[PDB]
Amino acid sequence: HMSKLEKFTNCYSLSKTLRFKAIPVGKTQENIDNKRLLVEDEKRAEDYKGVKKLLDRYYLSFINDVLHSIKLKNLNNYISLFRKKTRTEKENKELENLEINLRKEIAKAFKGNEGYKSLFKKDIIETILPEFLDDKDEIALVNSFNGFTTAFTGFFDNRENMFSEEAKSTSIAFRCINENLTRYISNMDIFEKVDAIFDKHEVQEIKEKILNSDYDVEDFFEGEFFNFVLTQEGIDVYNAIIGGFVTESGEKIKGLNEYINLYNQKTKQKLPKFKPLYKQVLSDRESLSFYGEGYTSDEEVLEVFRNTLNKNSEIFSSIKKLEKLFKNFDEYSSAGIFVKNGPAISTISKDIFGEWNVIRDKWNAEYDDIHLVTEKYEDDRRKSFKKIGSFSLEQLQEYADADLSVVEKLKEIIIQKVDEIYKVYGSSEKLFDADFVLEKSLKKNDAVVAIMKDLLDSVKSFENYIKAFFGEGKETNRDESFYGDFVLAYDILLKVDHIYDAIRNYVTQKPYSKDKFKLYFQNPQFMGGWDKDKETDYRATILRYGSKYYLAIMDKKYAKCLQKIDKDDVNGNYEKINYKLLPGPNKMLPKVFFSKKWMAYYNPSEDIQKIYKNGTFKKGDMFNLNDCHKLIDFFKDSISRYPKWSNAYDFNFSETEKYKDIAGFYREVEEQGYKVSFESASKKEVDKLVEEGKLYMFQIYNKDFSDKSHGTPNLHTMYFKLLFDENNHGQIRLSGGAELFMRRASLKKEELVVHPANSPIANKNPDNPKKTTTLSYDVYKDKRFSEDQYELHIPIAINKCPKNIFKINTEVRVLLKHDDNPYVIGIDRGERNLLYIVVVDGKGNIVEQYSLNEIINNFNGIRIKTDYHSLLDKKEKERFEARQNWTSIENIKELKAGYISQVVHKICELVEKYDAVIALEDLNVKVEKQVYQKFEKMLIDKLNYMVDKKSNPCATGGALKGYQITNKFESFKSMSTQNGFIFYIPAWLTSKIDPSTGFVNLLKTKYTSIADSKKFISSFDRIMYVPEEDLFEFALDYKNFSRTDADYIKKWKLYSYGNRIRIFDWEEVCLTSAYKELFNKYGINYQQGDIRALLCEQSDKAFYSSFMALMSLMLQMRNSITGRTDVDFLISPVKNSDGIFYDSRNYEAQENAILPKNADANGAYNIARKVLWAIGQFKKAEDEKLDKVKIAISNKEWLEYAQTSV
RNA sequence: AAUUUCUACUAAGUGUAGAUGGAAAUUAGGUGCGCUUGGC
DNA sequence: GCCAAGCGCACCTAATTTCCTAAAGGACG
DNA sequence: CGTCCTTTA
Ligand SMILES: [Mg+2]
Ligand SMILES: [Mg+2]
Ligand code: NA
Ligand code: NA
Ligand code: NA
Repeated sequence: HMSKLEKFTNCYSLSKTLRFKAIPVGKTQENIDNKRLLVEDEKRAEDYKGVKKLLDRYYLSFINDVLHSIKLKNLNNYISLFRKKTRTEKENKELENLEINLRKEIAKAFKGNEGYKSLFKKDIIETILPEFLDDKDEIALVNSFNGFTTAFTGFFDNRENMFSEEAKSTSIAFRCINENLTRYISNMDIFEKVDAIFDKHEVQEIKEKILNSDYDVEDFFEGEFFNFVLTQEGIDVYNAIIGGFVTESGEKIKGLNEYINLYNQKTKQKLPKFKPLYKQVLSDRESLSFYGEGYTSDEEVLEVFRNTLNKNSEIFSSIKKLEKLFKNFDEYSSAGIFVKNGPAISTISKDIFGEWNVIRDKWNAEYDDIHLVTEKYEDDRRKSFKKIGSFSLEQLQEYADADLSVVEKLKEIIIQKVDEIYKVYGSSEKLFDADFVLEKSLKKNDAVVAIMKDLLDSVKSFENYIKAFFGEGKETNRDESFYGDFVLAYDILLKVDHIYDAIRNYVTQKPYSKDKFKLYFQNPQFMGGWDKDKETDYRATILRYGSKYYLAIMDKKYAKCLQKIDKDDVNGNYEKINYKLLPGPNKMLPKVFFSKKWMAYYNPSEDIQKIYKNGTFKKGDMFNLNDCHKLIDFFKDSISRYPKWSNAYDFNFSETEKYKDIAGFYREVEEQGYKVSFESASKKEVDKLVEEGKLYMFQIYNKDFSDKSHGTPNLHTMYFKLLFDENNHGQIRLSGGAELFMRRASLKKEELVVHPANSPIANKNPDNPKKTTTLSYDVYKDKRFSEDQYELHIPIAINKCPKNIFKINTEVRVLLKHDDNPYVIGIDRGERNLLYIVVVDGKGNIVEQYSLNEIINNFNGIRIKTDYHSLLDKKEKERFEARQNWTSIENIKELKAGYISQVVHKICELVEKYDAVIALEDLNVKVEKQVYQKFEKMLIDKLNYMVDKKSNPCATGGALKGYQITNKFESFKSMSTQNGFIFYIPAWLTSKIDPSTGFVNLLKTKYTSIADSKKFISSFDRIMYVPEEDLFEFALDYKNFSRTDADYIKKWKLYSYGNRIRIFDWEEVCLTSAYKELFNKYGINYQQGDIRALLCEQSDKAFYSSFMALMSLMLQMRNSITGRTDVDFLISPVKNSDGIFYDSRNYEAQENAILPKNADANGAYNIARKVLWAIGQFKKAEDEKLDKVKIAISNKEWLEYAQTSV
């Protein structure tokens, strides 16, 4: 037979972009320089972005006029049905209609206005925007695009999107109804649960400062009020209710979420918080919070820094004022110096005793002396402690051990902090002195920011320690000889708060960086397309000479200069492209044949018009197959009379009777409405056109076109050549919409790292036995960015006319059903491994297993191993430390992309080698360490058109016949748990499971009560010591425990076998010995057969807490250390059918292993097996019902699968 | 350490291997730090 | 030491939309 | 009436 892969070619179409360098040839550059086309094009890009901004001012005005005047009708019905918890399938459809009607309501409000049509035509530039604007300069900018408004076509599409009624991400209607109305209704539910919590005063504060006293806070949680929140102005008010704002004085006014969090933290509860609404499309309103003016120049920051933080500055004297205050502590009453309860006490507690909570513990101990252990008790103790407003230093002294003195320690600390400020000055006298001027800009001067930040840091650290000694403020007996002075020095120390923020907010800006700009050559529709009839209008074509391809651009004054070039019958010739496209027959045939021009020459019958004007062919409620054939016949005869087409594409249509619908005919026109060929044109004469500057010529270039290129080309190079290859029968088409850019040089060449000619360069690969390379030319780092570069972007279309049309998912289920031995590739996001791969066959035998932390490659017999796990971790640390240091933050997305491109390649190779399907975790780690989402996207992308560059283009899986084994990637939003060959399955207990028996830990073993522990110990069939094995044995029937019904075997004998890694820091624990130590601590005769009743007689709560913890470690099969690839073992407390305990460390040691080599490998293995279970589920089902099989294995089903396979 | 671009390279000497859907628009997320009020 | 709710500033990242056109139509000299 | 920009399906 064939493979399953073989059936997945020519399934659906997609577009890609091929990118190239464009290299000016001959006098092209000089002529561009003389005519000044690049300064023209660079300025146009600046002005173009300016007109878009002005256009947006109008659109936002138009959006607000409409939205401010809209009352949504379907509103109460929608909200009522949206909540109702017993929605039948009828009611779900009903709710869907009201959601549509609400979006239609908004969209019609926009599209209703007069001249809504005019918003996306030249009228808005030439007329409407000039009237709306006032500034004579802004007007002149808009007016400079008269005769160039075609250049805004795409921007106008971007703007129309905003007014779509569709449930689409860029639509205002979508943002109002699908997102903000959904969040608003969710908040109404939250408001009814949470309402009891807010006191009258808190509610009135928001009403007064947030609402202006014009509404009640309850208003914004009633349905009828949603209209208020359709505009940004309203959203901002709503979100202030939720989140509060910062006043002009800096006071943080609290919103509802703050009050919910405080209530939760006060009462140990978990009330839900409100979701804020998203922004309205195209708005930009000021924050309702006040933030002070920030510095703006390298000069001003240096001024503020030297002014306010020099030794003569006041801030400095307050520090010494405060050090003298503490140094003479004994001249002040320690009964009158107060540390406010809260974070100040936490700080002083750590500073003096080593931990934040020591003072609370000493206070709790004294409370216990009077009142002493219920939860009632601890909660009363907490409430009594939280009532205390502050602690005196004298009181603090009574908590100190006999040897420690509290007031001496405070002196010692403040001494240590002022010293550290001096240490930092010792490196900063240079930045301060009058002579100093700076070399590089602060945003790029690392050495000067580190001086500033280290001094700023040392002052902040002193400030926060000082703040602890303020107290509550209103204590009665507080020493004012200390506090009058303290408050004076502290209040000027606070000056550093605005300085610190303002300096940080400036110095951490990335410096500006210019972007490339589009070139138009004075054509508002430049290079829009390649049809020969349009060459004059677009003024751009493609030429070929030998292996080399060229972009040819006709100067505006010489639009016809190329057409006039005949073939040279003797000398050399360029091959000029001859390109014909009939684009989109479903729009192009109506367009011309029902036009004023054509209906003149050739009148359709009144019947044809009526069939078309009413849509009797569209395959809808009014579909009429006889009418569809009559219309097709009119197009056909119109086509024979339209020479521009019938001559270009000698059409060959099926007889009309054979068409089932109008698309059946349109697909024939579309498949034949495309031809590419070459004519000859005199090289001498074409080159003279470039000489005289009537033609501009660029070589279409990447490194594979170099005469020194001799290896496998890039895939994209192959795509580009195949566009013009005779063996390409339409699988890859050249598309319109090409664009040309100028990217100005961004590096200076004399500042690039150079490896000089004739001097040996070190090779970096340690496996490369050739330690050195010596070249006869210079090699420059990032050379390409040290010159101006043209780049050409060329869209292409792949499988424009697909023929293998079927539901991809269904075909996969059908092929698997009838496959004797299907291979699954299990892929797991592990703890110690970015990705882990295990391949299984149809019977679940492991065929390959390895980590993808490192990528292996081999070329010319040379191995290269790239440790990407290490590279990414290095990069994450550089980014983390740069954020904390105010230094440059390096990119990581390219490194993840480069890593994942290697992963994807390896998986495509596994898919092709083993004809295999792919099993993934159905996600429904820490964000910067994450890699899996990018890996999904790039893998799905590749499987939309999967090519092996090594294959012949025309072979299955070659560049003309790519495999399409995932559905066309529209969005993550629209994905199910199957995307062709990729199955997403529940990850539940795929890693934390014994692969050799299926045993899983279903016990709750976190310590709770002494009687709970008794119950837990009593539920085991027996506990005993096994002397012949030196093991403790725990016989259990799962049916005697809560939360158990998922397990299938039920009866297990757990043994204290082996070691475990305890985490808390980490330490190795030997179970049997730890048990023995525990029982011996308490005089338990653990040899006394069944020790169960003996264990329950213990009364010390510390026995049971220690016992439950040992039980936990025993059921902890997964044992790993953070930062250790090599300590990730899986060990079972259960014996298999032959008396053996599964230890992954047995398998990690062997080259090929029957069972998982570690816990992350175990995850990939069982993810794969959950898909094997689903393949077995397709087999039980009949073909016509295959797309109804639930591929998600239930928990109980998995425990039975995993415990029975073995 | 060269690139349409990216990642790893030097790969036998102006490059090697793999990947690469671009443009525009909208919007969201995350990290870090400061401040406010709180919890452990 | 860690953390929550909220505000602010700086930075980097990424999801989801649209187009990937020749020819009719017309404003303009 | 030719050319160049805009609008259409
Ligand atoms: Mg190559
Ligand atoms: Mg590099
Ligand atoms: Na796309
Ligand atoms: Na944001
Ligand atoms: Na943040």
